[PDB]
Amino acid sequence: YYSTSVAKLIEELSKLPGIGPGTAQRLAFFIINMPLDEVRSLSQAIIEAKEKLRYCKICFNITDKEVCDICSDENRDHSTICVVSHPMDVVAMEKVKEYKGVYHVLHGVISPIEGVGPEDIRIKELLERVRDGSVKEVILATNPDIEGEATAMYIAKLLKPFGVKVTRIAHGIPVGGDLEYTDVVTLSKALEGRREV
Amino acid sequence: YYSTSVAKLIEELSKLPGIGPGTAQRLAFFIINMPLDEVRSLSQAIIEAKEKLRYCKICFNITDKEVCDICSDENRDHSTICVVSHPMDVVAMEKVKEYKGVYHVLHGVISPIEGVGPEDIRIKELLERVRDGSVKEVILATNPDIEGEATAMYIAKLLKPFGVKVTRIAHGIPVGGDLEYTDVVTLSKALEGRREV
Ligand SMILES: [Zn+2]
Ligand SMILES: [Zn+2]
Repeated sequence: YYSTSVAKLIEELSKLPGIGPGTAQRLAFFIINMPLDEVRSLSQAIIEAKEKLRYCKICFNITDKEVCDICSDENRDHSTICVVSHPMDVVAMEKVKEYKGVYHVLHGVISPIEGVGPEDIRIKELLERVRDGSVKEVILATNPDIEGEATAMYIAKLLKPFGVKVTRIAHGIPVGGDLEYTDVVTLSKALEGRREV
Repeated sequence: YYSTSVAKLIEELSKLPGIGPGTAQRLAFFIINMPLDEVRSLSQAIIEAKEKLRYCKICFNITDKEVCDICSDENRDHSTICVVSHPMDVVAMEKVKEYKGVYHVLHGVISPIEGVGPEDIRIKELLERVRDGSVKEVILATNPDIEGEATAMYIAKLLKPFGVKVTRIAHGIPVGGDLEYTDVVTLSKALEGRREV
């Protein structure tokens, strides 16, 4: 079949997302052909990322320290909080280079097979950050999904009673998109949200 | 090479957009194999569409009559005009099923190799429709292009001095899009345009 070990690697690698049995092989071999120092590194890396991983006690983003890097920054507005459902969403948001607020990851909002060793949702703490802080606005940056919606709504409900300006990220036509082509839904929301001048 | 006629058809067909030399052949043969009545139809069709074509004297959309079907409808708000740069944009807009205004195609806004037998731009008439009508709003439904912009702007300028509410179609994240994935620009506009609650 396959050298019992090489067999093994293929299995591990295949368990990965988007990594199919074919591309699995190609990689097993590259790896195996790689230089033992290079190989070690790929290996330390994979394991140390798992144990070291931790979740900011302030915003619940992924990070390696007790409190995340954004949070403990100082050069950033801790009075605008950008709400988000999944930690990658921050890395998306964060390549914007023109946002200066902090964030809040609601976790178990996306709870597919969640609670993986104890992954639970964080709405309560979002409130207490607002209920007990001095927050100006709360930007909901969640999916135009029918799932991204209803979060945006719900949460706008829990926050409305406070003094905060709750706002949602804009839905419509992507920069460099063509309405000639766009989805009707899309372009249908694109209508609903037309803004003066 | 190719039966001189079959040769010919391939040439004509290839002149078409997105129709490449290979797919050209496949079609030539299907066609040629098609039933002479079916073939005639494809043929009448192609030519009659060209001559019959005409441009609504009211909104400058493509149509076969002297004035377009929307325009002469009655069941539609002729006081909301949806501005657009290219007649397909209307067919996009029009599958929305929740717009009840009329439109205006600015033509030579998209003037690539325009003036094809006399295709010229229609901004002036957009004004006179407003300057001499009773129009409530003017929805600019143009591309998040850097080209779609500047139209939206310019035209909002020409109309501002009137009483009209000028509004632009919304830019951001497509319905069923994922900001985890979206373009930075996109998602960067998606920020700029955040709307309360
Ligand atoms: Zn943090
Ligand atoms: Zn018309």
